[PDB]
Amino acid sequence: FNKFCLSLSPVGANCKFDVAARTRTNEQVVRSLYVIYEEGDNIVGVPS
Amino acid sequence: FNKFCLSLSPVGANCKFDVAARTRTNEQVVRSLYVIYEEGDNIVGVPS
Repeated sequence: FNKFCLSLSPVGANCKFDVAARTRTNEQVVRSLYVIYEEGDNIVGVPS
Repeated sequence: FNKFCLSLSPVGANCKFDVAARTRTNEQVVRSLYVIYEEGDNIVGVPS
C-alpha cells in the first residue's frame, strides 16, 4: 500500500471489515472496522 | 431536477458527496454531505 489506516468511524473509509464472535457453531457480527487505503508500494505487510 | 435537497443526516438520501480538505499535496475527507433528489425538469441549476 501507499497508505493503510484502521478506523472506528466511517469518514473517508474506502471499505470495511466485519468483526465477529465465533463460537462452537454460529459466527455472528458485533462490530465493523473501517479501512482507509491507497494501493501502491511504499508499505509492505510481512509475516514476521 | 424535480427535487434537490442537501442533508447532514442519511435518511432518505439517494447519494452522497465527499467533503475534503485539500492541502498543498494530499486531499483528505472530513465529512459527507447527503443528497436527496428526483430526476426531472422543474428546477434548473444556473451559472449565474
